[PDB]
Parts: sequence; C-alpha cells; structure tokens
Amino acid sequence: ELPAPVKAIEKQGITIIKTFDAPGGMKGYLGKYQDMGVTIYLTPDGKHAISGYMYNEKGENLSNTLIEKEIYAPAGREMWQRMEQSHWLLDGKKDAPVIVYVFADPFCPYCKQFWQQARPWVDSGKVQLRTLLVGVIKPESPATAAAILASKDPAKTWQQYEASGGKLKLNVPANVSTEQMKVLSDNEKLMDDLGANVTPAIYYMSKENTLQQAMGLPDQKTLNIIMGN
Amino acid sequence: ELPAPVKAIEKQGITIIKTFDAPGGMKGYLGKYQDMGVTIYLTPDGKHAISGYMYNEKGENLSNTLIEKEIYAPAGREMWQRMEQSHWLLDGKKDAPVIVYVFADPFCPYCKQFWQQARPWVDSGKVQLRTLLVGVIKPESPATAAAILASKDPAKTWQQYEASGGKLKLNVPANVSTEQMKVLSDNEKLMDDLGANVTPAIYYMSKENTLQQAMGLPDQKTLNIIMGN
Repeated sequence: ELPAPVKAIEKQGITIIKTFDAPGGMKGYLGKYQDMGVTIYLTPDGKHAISGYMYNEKGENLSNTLIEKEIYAPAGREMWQRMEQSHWLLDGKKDAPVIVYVFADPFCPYCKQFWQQARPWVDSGKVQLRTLLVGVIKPESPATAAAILASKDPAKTWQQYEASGGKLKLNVPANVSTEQMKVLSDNEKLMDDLGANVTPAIYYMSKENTLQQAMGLPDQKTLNIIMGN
Repeated sequence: ELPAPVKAIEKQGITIIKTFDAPGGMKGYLGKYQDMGVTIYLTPDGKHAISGYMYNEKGENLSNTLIEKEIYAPAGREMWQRMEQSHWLLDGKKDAPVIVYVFADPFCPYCKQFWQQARPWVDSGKVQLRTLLVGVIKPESPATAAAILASKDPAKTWQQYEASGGKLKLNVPANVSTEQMKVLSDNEKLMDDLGANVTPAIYYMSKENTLQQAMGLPDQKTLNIIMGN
C-alpha cells in the first residue's frame, strides 16, 4: 500500500498519480487536489513526508517544472498539433520562432485591433500569426470568410482585409467550395472544442511549453507575453 | 551564509527566523512570507530544499504545530495573562476547564444574547465566563457599569443584570470609587489594545493554545468553538 505519512496527506483530499525519483534519498509522489497538481516527498527515515515545492541551487522550482511537464503540458500539445494541422492563414515568416494561433472573424473589431498591435513582432520575423477563420459573428460572416478563403491567395487577402479595415474589393464566389465550407466548419468545431466563445481567441505556448489562451483584445502585459516578448 | 537552495527561497520574498532540527537528516528553516509563517527543509544532499508541510505517520501537520508554537502562540498568551490579571467578574465554576473572556457593556443586546447562549456550558461546569465590564456604548454606560462594580457582589449583580435583562433594582453609588473607575479604565485600555471595537468582544484559547477572538453575537459554529465544544 502507501507509506503512512503519505497516506495521511492522501486523506487531506489528495489523489496520487505516480511515484518518482526525488533527490537526497527521497521518494516523490505526484498528485492532485481538485485541479491543482502537488508534490509530496517521503523523507529518508520513511516516517515523514513534506507536501511542498522543491528548489535546487539555481532557484528552479523543480516541483513546478515536473507538474507542468506531467500534468499540464500534455493536453495542451494535443490541441496545439490539432491547431497546426488546420488550414490556417500565414502572417509573417513561415519560420518565425514564436507561433501564435488566433481564431478571427471578418466582422470583429478586436480582431483588426489585435492584428494591428501584432505588427511590430510580425515584421521583425520573431512572430508568425496563424489565423483560423470562422464565420460566427454576423449573418454575412460565413459568406465573407468563405469569400476570403476562396481567393487566389487567402493569406494575402486576409492581410489586405485587416489592413484596409475591410474595404477590399474582390470577386465573391458564386459557389462557396465545399473545401472552404469544410475549413470554416473544422475551424468552428476546433474553436468550440476549446471553449472559446470570444473572438479573437488567441493561443500560444509558454516558455515551459504549455498551452496558453487569450480572449478579446489583449492588454499590454498579455500582448507582451503572447508575443513571446 | 545560507545554503543555496534556501537562499533561492529567501529571494521569493521569504524571511528566515531560525533553523531547527528536522527528521531524516534534514535541516529545517522557520520563516515568514508577509504574515504567514513557513517551513523549509534542506534535503540530505544539501543541494535542494522543499518549501512545505511536514506530516508524520499519525497525520499530524508538524509544520503547523511548530509555526503556531513559535510564531503565533507566544503573543497570544501575553494578552491572555494580561486578561487574567484584570478585575473580571466570574460566571460559573472558578475551576471550569475552559476559560472565556468577554468585554461587555450594560447596554449591549448582543452581550445579553451571548450570555444566554452560554447558559448550557456554564451550568455544566465545563466553561467559565470572565467578564471585563466597560462603559463605551451609552451616556449612562459608565455610571451603570460602575454601579454594578460597586455592589456587595459584582459578579452576582452582573448575572442578575443579564438575566433580568437589566430591570435589576440596586443602589446607584453617590460616588463611583476610584477603584471602580480604574477597573473600567483598565478594561477599556485592554479592549483597545486588542483592537476590539465591538462589544461583545470574546476571547478564548484554541486546542493548540493560541488566542482566538470573536466580535458581536457568535453564530452556531463559532459559539461551539468558543465553548470548547
């Protein structure tokens, strides 16, 4: 079964996930209390256990690094791959180090404004925006988004669209290709699967490789973090 | 100086108080982050330290026992002794195990009501109420309190006063003895030194010997805890 001192913590409403190797002859237990992951460390004697955070000489919160790397990071990377595999429109260099996904709609003032705030990082080649168009805000939203997706170069047309603030003149299609209705439908299901009920819905990876999100127009702090700044 | 991993925690905004003996070859550091006391444990290797709570086989939160016993318990016992040394009126057996201090005023509905709630525990001989009269609620408050303190048996007169709801008939003194004005003045300074701006202000010791307080009319939970129940 479980060592007495750890069983005592378990009764404090904690559920153990696995055991792991702790430094200094200690045994570690990774667990959770509601949504919060926790680390427990059995002392050498075996009669005591500390519920807390382990730090090394450099000040790294090891407990935090392990929790994120085992409890949080996994699920997020799944949604990141699913986002990567979508038909997103590029903005910036295809090899920009920082990748930012954003669900945008043709009639979303905040989308245009975030597009604007993003200019510096994108022009620098540090950040690339990957836009997943959707049509969920206005009656004409789908017809417009599809008319954007259905052009000679959809990524450029989205740019010119955000830039001009929409005044762009282009041939609406007589038929919205099924391929384009699929992209819109896939993007909208993915947005829903992320519980994103606001556009723009932005997604980025933290320095510790965990999926982060942002809804609406980011304030300066959030903008700086999203931009990897 | 301080071991690297503990110095790392210290920089997280923690101030160390002293070092202590931890089990299993570990060294402990008692500290504080704002008002909260914290325990840090240097692992045997010396390269790591865990900021958290130590539990033994029986489930006792050792970290909590030490913090309260070294950070909280001291100051409270000081105010307890100062309260003990005051001229309080007895209610119940002088040898009742649980001691409860309460600052009361002659015109305080909530004082009368708490007096009422207290009946069961006091009659059982489990709890003794020690009342420190004050005169801070009404113009006639001091004159009344003093008239209570100035009687043949002040403790009984306070009882009969709470019981009868005040209708008690007794000889008001022509002169309020200086001794009685001193008690009222000492009680009022002590009440102030406790930041008690509400009457009744009740004070009791927790099972871990730390000073607890309660202002106004206690709800059922608080009443039960105050009564040691």
